[PDB]
Amino acid sequence: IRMVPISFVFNRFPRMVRDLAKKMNKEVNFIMRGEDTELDRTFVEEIGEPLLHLLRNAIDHGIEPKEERIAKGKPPIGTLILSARHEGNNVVIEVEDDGRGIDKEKIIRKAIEKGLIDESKAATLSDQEILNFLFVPGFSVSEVSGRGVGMDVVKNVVESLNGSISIESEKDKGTKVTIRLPL
Ligand SMILES: CC1(C)C=C(CSSP(=O)(O)OP(=O)(O)OC[C@H]2O[C@@H](n3cnc4c(N)ncnc43)[C@H](O)[C@@H]2O)C(C)(C)N1O
Repeated sequence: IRMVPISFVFNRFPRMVRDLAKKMNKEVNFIMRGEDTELDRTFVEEIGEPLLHLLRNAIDHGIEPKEERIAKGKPPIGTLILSARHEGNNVVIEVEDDGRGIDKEKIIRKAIEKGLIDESKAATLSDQEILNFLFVPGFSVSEVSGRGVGMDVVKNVVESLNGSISIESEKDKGTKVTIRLPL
């Protein structure tokens, strides 16, 4: 069991982010931090596709268009950060964007409609719990893209390796997703 820098995976994404950024007419700023931290050849190879998902949404859905984005006083060029820091005995990766932000009450209104939870205990769940509703399958008939990137696939890889994904978000201030990994 042999460890190689997290550079191996991270370095692939910039080309993609640029690619994906250009498809939806959005200019983005991509920052990668902590490339030197190291994980086992296994742990690195798995997370790429999971990480790739989290990046895409930020460009795709996280970062606003210039005209609407320029209005709020935030700089016109959105910023996307992928970082890995070696803290303690756990390896944590984070992806953050200065984006629209996930509207937490939209997730709460979806859990009630679909019966995941009833409304009167909505007060029970914590903000941290609300976004976990992004992890139920099919939270997202006539038409079906035979090809589908789901959020859970990520939750799984993380859960696969004894690891915990998390989502923190603040409407119109941005969202950040975090992946803690052991050893
Ligand atoms: C109606 C909608 C959106 C659904 C589609 C199919 S949906 S399949 P999908 O894989 O896209 O669904 P996701 O499992 O990706 O969840 C995406 C859900 O989470 C939140 N969200 C996740 N990351 C976020 C981020 N960085 N910034 C802000 N919001 C984020 C989003 O507001 C969204 O509501 C298509 C593309 C046709 N379409 O126009």
